[PDB]
Amino acid sequence: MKKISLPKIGIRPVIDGRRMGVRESLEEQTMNMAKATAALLTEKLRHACGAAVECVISDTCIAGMAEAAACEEKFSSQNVGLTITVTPCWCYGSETIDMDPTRPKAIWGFNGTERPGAVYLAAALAAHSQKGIPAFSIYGHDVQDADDTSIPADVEEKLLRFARAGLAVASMKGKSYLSLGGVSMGIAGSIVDHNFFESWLGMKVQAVDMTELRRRIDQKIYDEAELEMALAWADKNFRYGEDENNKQYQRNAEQSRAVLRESLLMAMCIRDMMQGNSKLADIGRVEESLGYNAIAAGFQGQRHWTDQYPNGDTAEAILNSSFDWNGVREPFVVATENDSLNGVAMLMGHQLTGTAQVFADVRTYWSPEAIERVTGHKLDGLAEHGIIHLINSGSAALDGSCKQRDSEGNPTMKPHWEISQQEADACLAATEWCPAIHEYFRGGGYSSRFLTEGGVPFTMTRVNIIKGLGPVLQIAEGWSVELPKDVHDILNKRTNSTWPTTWFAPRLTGKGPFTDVYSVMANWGANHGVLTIGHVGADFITLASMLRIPVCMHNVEETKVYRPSAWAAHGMDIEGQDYRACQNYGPLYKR
Amino acid sequence: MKKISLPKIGIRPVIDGRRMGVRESLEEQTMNMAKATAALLTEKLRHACGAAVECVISDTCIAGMAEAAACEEKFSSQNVGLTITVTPCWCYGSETIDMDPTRPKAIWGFNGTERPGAVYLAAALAAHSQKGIPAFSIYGHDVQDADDTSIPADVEEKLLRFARAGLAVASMKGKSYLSLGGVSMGIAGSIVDHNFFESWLGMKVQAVDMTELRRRIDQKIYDEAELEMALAWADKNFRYGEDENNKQYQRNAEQSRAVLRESLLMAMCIRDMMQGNSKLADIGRVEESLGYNAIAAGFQGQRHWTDQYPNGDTAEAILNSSFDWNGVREPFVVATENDSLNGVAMLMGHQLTGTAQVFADVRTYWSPEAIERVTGHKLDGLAEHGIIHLINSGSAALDGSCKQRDSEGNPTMKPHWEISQQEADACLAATEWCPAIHEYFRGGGYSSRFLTEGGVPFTMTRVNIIKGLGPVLQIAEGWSVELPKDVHDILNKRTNSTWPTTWFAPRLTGKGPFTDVYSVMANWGANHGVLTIGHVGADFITLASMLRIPVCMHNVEETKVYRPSAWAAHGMDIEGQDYRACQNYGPLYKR
Amino acid sequence: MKKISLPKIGIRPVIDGRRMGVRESLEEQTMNMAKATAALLTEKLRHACGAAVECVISDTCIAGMAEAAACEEKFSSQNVGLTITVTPCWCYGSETIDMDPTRPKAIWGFNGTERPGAVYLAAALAAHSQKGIPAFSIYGHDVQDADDTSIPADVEEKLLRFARAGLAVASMKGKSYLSLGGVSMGIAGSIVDHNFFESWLGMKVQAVDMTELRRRIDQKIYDEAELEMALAWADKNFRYGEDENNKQYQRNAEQSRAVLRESLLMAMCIRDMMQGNSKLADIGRVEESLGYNAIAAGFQGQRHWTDQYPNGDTAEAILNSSFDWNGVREPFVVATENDSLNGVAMLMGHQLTGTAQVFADVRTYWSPEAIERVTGHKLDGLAEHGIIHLINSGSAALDGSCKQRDSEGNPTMKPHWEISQQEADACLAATEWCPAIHEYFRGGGYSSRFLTEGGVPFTMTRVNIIKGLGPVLQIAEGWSVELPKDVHDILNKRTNSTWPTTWFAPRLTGKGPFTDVYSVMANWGANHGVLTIGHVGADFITLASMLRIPVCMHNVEETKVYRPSAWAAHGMDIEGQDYRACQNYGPLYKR
Ligand SMILES: C[C@H](O)[C@@H](O)[C@@H](O)[C@H](O)CO
Ligand SMILES: C[C@H](O)[C@@H](O)[C@@H](O)[C@H](O)CO
Ligand SMILES: C[C@H](O)[C@@H](O)[C@@H](O)[C@H](O)CO
Ligand SMILES: [Mn+2]
Ligand SMILES: [Mn+2]
Ligand SMILES: [Mn+2]
Repeated sequence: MKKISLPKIGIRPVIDGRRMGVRESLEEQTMNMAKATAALLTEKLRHACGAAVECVISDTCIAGMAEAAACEEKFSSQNVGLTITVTPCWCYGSETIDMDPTRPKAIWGFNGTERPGAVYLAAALAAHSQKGIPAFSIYGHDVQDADDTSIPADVEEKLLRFARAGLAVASMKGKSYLSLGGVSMGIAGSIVDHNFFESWLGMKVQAVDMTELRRRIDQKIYDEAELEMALAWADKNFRYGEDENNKQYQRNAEQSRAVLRESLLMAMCIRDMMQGNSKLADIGRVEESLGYNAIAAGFQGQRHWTDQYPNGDTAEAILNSSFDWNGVREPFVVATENDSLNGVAMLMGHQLTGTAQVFADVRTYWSPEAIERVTGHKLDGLAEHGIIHLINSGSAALDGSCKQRDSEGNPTMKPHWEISQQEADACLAATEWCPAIHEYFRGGGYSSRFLTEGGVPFTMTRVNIIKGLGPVLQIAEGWSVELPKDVHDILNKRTNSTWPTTWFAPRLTGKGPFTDVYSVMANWGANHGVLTIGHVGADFITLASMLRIPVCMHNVEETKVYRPSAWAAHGMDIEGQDYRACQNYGPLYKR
Repeated sequence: MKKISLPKIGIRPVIDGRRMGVRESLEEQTMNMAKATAALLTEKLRHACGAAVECVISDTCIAGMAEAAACEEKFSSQNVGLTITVTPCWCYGSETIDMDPTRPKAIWGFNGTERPGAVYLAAALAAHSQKGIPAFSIYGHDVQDADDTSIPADVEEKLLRFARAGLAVASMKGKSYLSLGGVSMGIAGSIVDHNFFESWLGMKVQAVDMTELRRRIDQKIYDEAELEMALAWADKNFRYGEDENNKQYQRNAEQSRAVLRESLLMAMCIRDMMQGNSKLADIGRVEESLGYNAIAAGFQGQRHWTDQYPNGDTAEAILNSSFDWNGVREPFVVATENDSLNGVAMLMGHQLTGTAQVFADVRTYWSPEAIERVTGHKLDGLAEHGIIHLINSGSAALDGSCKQRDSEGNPTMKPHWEISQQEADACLAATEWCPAIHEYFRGGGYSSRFLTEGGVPFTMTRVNIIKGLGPVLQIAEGWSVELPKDVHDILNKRTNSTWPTTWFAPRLTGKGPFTDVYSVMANWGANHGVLTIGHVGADFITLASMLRIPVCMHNVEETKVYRPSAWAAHGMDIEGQDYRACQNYGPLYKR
Repeated sequence: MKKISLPKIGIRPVIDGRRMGVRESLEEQTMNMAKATAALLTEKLRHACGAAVECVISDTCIAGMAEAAACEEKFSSQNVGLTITVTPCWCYGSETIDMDPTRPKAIWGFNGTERPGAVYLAAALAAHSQKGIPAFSIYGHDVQDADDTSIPADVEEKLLRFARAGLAVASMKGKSYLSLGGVSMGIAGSIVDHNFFESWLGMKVQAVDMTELRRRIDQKIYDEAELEMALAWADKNFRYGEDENNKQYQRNAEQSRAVLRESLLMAMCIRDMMQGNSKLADIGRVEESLGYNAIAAGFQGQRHWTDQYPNGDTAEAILNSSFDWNGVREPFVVATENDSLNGVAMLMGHQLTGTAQVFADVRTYWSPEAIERVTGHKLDGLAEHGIIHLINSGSAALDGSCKQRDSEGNPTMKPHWEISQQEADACLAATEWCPAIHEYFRGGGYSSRFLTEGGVPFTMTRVNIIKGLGPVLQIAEGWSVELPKDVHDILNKRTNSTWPTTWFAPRLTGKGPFTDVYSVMANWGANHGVLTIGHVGADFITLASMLRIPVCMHNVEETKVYRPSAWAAHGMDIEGQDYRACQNYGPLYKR
């Protein structure tokens, strides 16, 4: 009922089992290590929903099987989703490691001399790899004194990266993906793969035909009082763009209201379907009040719904935003055109950062030659080598305007718990609602148009399913760029002026698909992509290794790739070790 | 007889299915794109046999399954062996793609803004990869205006490279490889693998014992009128070399004329076996008149035939040349020593270029130190880093002399439809026929000795079968070099002066087998290679990807490798993605 | 009974089968090649046990299957473990190659022009790869005259590397690994994998509970005379160290003599268990006199034996050394803590070099910042980039002190047949025997403390078993460094002053795990490693390819990797070709 038993982090203090003074002289330091680790995690980490992260420590230090078993008994009743084993000394490898085959696991060995914790680390990892249960290694660079209790910056970074990814894995487990509708215009990702969700992500799929949304609307299976409040909020805050439809299709005020009204109801009903709504019990809809336990959803839309009813532009834009008529909240994950694979990339991004995700059509690659030819401007700066036009077909999280600001005053996208109502209103003020183009969307609709501020670091990702290989992940870190007004207008009126725009410039590496901007575009595996704030490729890489999804393309620095130590046994090559290891271990949950 | 149905190219114009003016406004531009594609292909391409290429266009634009089905019906009765789907707009991915699992497929999406054809391209490719039916991508670099009907250079290159390789694939399908004889001196490639031909190339294998050649000659199963003509031509044109059998094993008793007569008969009979000959019906040999429908053949020769009858040097040299007593014609593909794997490399080279192929023994690697020691000259130019001696054991297509000339006057090898009678005669004049060395070829024979002109770009290739892996392809682009007269003679007399020579220098890259000339030699997987005119490694790489044969070695620029888009999902590494993708998809026809 | 039929090298002179002059003119040169090869091998190689290597040559030259069969019959009764086929001419590929699927095979083709041996080489190799029985290629760089009988330096290097590795393979076949005890402190390598030994190495595993060692000691199942001699030798040569034990635990006089006496007995009994001892048969203990035919062993020790009896430090240090009370001898291979995987690395190293192997705990990585912080000295030279502290928990071959000297007077470790009594005594004089720390080793013991001289080239290796992948090899060439007297003391006192130390600096490459010293440590797959004298990575790589064990990490120059030619067919990439080939061929003996 909200806070539906969030996963916890289990900390396992391991120790030398022998006495005669040995174990007893190490007891305090070992538990301190465990307490220090828990303190750091609960302080620096938050679930994507906003809640604080809880850690569970073993009742005693673990020196053998009896103690390990006791710890396991404690953890399994506490819903721990990942573990971190810590130690400042030598311990008995296989008798003390966490044997659970599915939960993400890490081992931190104190780097000391009188305290040879790193020696255990190496021995424990060897046992993990020999037994087919990969684990992450956390080894600090510089030697620490036996009395030093601080956690080095390099160790802290790895602990946080491991836990952040680990939590993402644990949070998806058991949740549903709501497929509202089916295949949208033959888009591969909208042919929802039930097995992928179940085997790789540990999720379930709930399929619902779109006539169900029509039923909730027509039969008043919604909160009527909330509707009136949503309309008041729209009236007070919505800035409307110009209608670019052919004259015969332009709707008079009354009809335009009917579209706005229905559009807001769509947002309400979809949200209610995803997480349930107790108010529905008040109106005789107890079954419907339960929801589908969905942590992500997709709305087919075209062609069947949109050829007669308002499109999902408004609903998708609002639900994916960090706010609405009820104030700021955690953004939902709703994929347009029911593209579940983009939904998955969005889910991952959200679980890792707690921020709103931008759904985008990778529409055009603008070479510097093409820019010059159509606008006369000889482009420079981040856009010097080409630019990719990212515009979703009508919706995008309003947070995407990048009107929020960080400590230093820079444009950014932040976790909902750091967004002020002022920033929420600013994002709404930077958005214009434009009527949907009638020939494509016969039932009408309202698109969210904004222009993302330039100079913002972004990470573009996409998951694709390749028959005979399985799922693969693509990553491209880059920046949004700002084009001079005149140039932006030429390009914008030539493409789709009523849709949200983000001009993207990927960081080039000079090798492979990152030789130039054209290659990044040419090697993208679908027509959609997801934008997550910042340069979080390293996080996506760690998360993918936990799920055994090969990263077929990325521009992240080799030194920043952090995966279970077993990957290294599969080769020195960052790509080869990945394809070999993933094929070896396979999906986390089955087959 | 001849022109036995050549494969056609199917062009599929795909379009957005919705009306209200949308589809009707895109119809003309879409069909124009199809027509422009057909025009370009029929104009720039020719079948290796010289015939023009025919394209079949769908009767209507394809927007969904009903239309896709109608198109398929039309194509299947027209013998189309490869398709190219073209479009200037968004279309419904899985409802419009070519589902045929075996034919090569490509998609060309117009790179426009009001015309988002590339958006469809990316979506359709994603569906191809999700459904395990890989397709090639044709995406132009620069944005074009909606009214622009020209085909950019970069788009034209990809279209031609795809079509050229796809035609090669479609042309081999259904044809036979004629194994005349069996294993020649334990040479691996002469242990003909029937499964390889059937599963990978879609061909059949016809084995014929060599006693059948003896029968055709002894029982006069050939055109007597034609033999008279061949002899006349030989007498009139053959320049003879000095005999070298220590003034003992020579033919002063006129067995020389008998050998010549038999050698030409071998050429006639082998040819008749390959494609048939209606004249044989006139003399009662109707079964023999049919031929074996062979598109390539191998003649065992040693040891069993050559220990008593004239060797195959003359027949092989003539058959592989672009001319004979009947004028210029398409060269045949006849592998010496029945090395079917070299025959396959030759087949590929011929189907891709329409030119004669040079069969060669990779005989000696000459290091610059070795050259200086034996001749005194410190070599420079292309030969500066070492040189490889390529000499087949007595035969080579006379075109190999490089006496033909291109527009700019450079020495070259051309498709038979561009070879003039003058050029054919010039090639014959550059060749000297030398008597076979008795101790090796007891039945006698005549070798074709010529020296290939220096500075000509060549591509050396070889196909090998690795148990546990399957077939692999090796490519090495380089140039023929010209050695100063004093040097050539020292090396030539020291090796095999009566055999055709080609001094080869491979382009070095500094990495792998291409670190130095010695490594190129050391990593070649057999004692034979095939030389194809020009630097056509890129075409061989595209063709190999269509047949799923891994390229284990090559020196082609990374930017020039063009394969189905699915390959990228298997990795950014050019080699790793190949081995992984080939193992995934497997042979095209079975298992 | 000693000299238990050492494997022999078979030399196969191959030749053109045709008479009438050909074969007869080549007979003498071909056999000379065979004789020259045998002469070189027997002169430059020695079995690790000290014996000279014997070569068996075929009775006649091999030109076909009848002769090949005859040769095989002769070889199989002579215990040949590897073959080298030599030839100066063209021969009949598949009819002449060695078809044995398990023995290491090489082919040396003379690089001449009148003598086209290289042409046969390439053909034979192609047959080997097509038939799934990989073979090594020996092709010289520079062309030789037909009358030249010398073996070039580059050819010599490849012949020796192949033979040395091949002998190692043949020597392990059929021998046992003695597991004295079971798992030691949960260490993965001590959970002995019977299948690994049987399938990959072709060895057997003999398990013996440690109570058996207790029984031999208590029931006097050993040579009483010898013990008297061992004690005399110890009394006269052992230099003792400061007792670091807490005073209440310091044992003195009587007890100390008892610990020494038992420690030496452990060495004797373990040795007797490995190779048998006839003297035991004299005393009526016949079953025990046989031994277990063990070529390598591991002693569990902790926790169960050491919690009550003297530890294995002294036994392990003596047995792994090249000398003891009986003079210099071949060192034994005894793994501490029964770490069989380190035992295997030691076995390989010893079989390849014939020298003593150093067992080590990869204890600490000292970054330059860490060094500076704790000692004040800013470091340069080999130690400039960081250093790795290698210290085994109490024992190490005394040879490890590097008190032996080579021709040039440099510190080194030599094959026992080159070690003089003077050097043996020098190593013992550089060692101090220190009492074991009571809380860890309650039964007592004596550790061998010495400091390895700096500037000596070393090769650190490790074998690990990765579930789902199989065994993998790790290599890291580097040098031991010498730290200034003041710095060494700070670090040594801070760690474990009573244990043998080796400061190691790995050669950096700038790529992968060899970017910096930290990465070398962080990517080591266990807490143990083996040190072999010199830079023998190339030998380890060749040996591994013969056993199909992928090398997951190494810093050897790409030009020095020598593997069967079939590896190249699996790719140009040194790593990718390896994983692909190893997966293809699998273990040498089964499954
Ligand atoms: C309006 C078009 O149908 C639009 O919906 C498509 O371009 C859509 O983005 C497919 O991804
Ligand atoms: C004359 C020799 O037998 C010659 O035929 C061989 O070298 C042949 O080239 C094998 O490839
Ligand atoms: C004394 C310790 O138990 C010591 O034996 C361990 O560090 C051992 O080296 C494990 O590898
Ligand atoms: Mn879209
Ligand atoms: Mn040949
Ligand atoms: Mn140890």
